[PDB]
Amino acid sequence: MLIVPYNLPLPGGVVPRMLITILGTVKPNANRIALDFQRGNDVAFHFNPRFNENNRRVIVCNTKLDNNWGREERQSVFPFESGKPFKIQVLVEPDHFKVAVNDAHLLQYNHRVKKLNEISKLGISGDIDLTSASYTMI
Repeated sequence: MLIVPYNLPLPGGVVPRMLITILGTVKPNANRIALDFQRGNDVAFHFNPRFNENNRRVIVCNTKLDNNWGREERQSVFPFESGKPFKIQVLVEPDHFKVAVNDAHLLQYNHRVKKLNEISKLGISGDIDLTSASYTMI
């Protein structure tokens, strides 16, 4: 269905009540997935499942400003599985991005980049077969 890396334009940026839905399948022996919500060259929200970081599975979230990564945010819960279909839902809330995988809440990421309506691209990359990527307002 879609070629990765995939660019989803976010016209006029993001805003509370915007829900982004990504459907795909993790490839066999995947190493990484990444969602990059971009404000120009900056990455407002990087969401990065790592399947083998020192033989552990962890999701790393961060922000990139002026080509410099900030302080990462990690939590322990890893709902992805190599070879299996997934759904990622990213709901923009007034103070954070809220992420659910396979209909279960995963994490929140507080807004570091304040100019939400300039976060105008979502890049989708890594070791997936990407089926679809879209948004709606709830």
